[PDB]
Amino acid sequence: FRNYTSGPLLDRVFTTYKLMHTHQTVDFVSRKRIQYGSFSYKKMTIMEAVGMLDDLVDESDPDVDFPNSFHAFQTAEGIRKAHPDKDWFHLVGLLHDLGKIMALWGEPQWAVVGDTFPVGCRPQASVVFCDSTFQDNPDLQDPRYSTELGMYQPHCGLENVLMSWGHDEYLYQMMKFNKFSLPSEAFYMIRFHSFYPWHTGGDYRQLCSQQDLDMLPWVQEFNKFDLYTKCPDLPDVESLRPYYQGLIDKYCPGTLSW
Ligand SMILES: O[C@H]1[C@H](O)[C@@H](O)[C@H](O)[C@@H](O)[C@H]1O
Ligand SMILES: [Fe+3]
Ligand SMILES: [Fe+3]
Ligand SMILES: [O-]
Repeated sequence: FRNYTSGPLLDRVFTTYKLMHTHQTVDFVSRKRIQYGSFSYKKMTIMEAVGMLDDLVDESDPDVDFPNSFHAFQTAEGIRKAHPDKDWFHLVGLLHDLGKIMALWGEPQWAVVGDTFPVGCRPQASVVFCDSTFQDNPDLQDPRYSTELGMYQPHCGLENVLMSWGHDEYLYQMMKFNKFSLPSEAFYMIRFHSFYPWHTGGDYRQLCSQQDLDMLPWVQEFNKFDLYTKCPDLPDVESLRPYYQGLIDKYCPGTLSW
């Protein structure tokens, strides 16, 4: 499945989980939201950004030791074959992990990729490596953040929660700034696709609004393709490019701000 008890990749993902749960604090996320929130680093098309990820392997992913750009196409393809009628959703597959361009810009990987969690409240039991990787996090020594709800009001809504910083929130905010013309569902899925304690573990319902609950099956449906299309046998990217460019032209055309 996705194996955190066995695997030939488990040490590197154990390091990045340990480093991520150590340094992802309320302060850190507040800093990074500003650092990236103006989308002033680069100008690029989707396929340019996709190609940039020809240069990136994920250290938090125990299912995968090849360029992450191949996984973009694999996820897109899996979705396209299961949901022929929803082209916007094919594209969400191609797009979802494009926020990882941040690791090519010198961000450490624990600050880019990986299962997300809410920062500013106590980590819940389904956070990977929760029992063993949070003891050097300064926020857990802070009474403002060490309780179940921490800085949050019950059922505030995930859109009102400060998530540990990485690819999902970067891309969510990117797509708003660039005004992608995808459905609300698309933005939501990308923004919370890493939030495994929530969509897979049964955790963080204290923070959920009814709207979040309603979105859960969409993110669970996205997640099964994100996860299970991961395979060493790679797509014919050159073959597929025209199809995806056609969707890019419809939903998020031209040079974009990153
Ligand atoms: O190792 C994976 C990879 O980093 C994904 O892009 C991320 O969304 C997943 O949550 C993580 O588990
Ligand atoms: Fe991801
Ligand atoms: Fe992914
Ligand atoms: O992902």
